[PDB]
Amino acid sequence: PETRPNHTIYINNLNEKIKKDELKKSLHAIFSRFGQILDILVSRSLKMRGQAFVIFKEVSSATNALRSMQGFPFYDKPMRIQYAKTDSDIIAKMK
RNA sequence: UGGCCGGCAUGGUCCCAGCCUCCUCGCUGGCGCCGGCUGGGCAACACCAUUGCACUCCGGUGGUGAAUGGGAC
Repeated sequence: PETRPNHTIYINNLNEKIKKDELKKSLHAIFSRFGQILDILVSRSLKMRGQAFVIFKEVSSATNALRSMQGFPFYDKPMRIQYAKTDSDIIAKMK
């Protein structure tokens, strides 16, 4: 069951051998052109590794970034993108 | 040596270079042989497992079971 459009895009299948700080940076490097990015959450834990939440200011940006970067080779692996199941707190604190 | 002990072997103190290492990366650390016990930590590094939807940091195991020569007194 697919997901509905969201301010945040959920990315996975990311190279797990990359340190958190570097990954967030590199991610911003290739995603900031789709629109303002409020934040990028990355965790290296057993349950959260290989994934990331890029939180865009405007849903259109998440949408664009989703369609444009699906399958993009990143750190030797094809990035897999989706909309986040629910809203990130940073977003709730507003809309 | 991370912390502790035994056996053996071994002239000494320096100086240059090279190499070594999870546990004060370096010139007022170390770089003979052998055996036993044992602490911490995944921070880095490695290996294993993981395709996982968060907004609470948080899987496991491994390494020292290491590294040579030369020069002056």
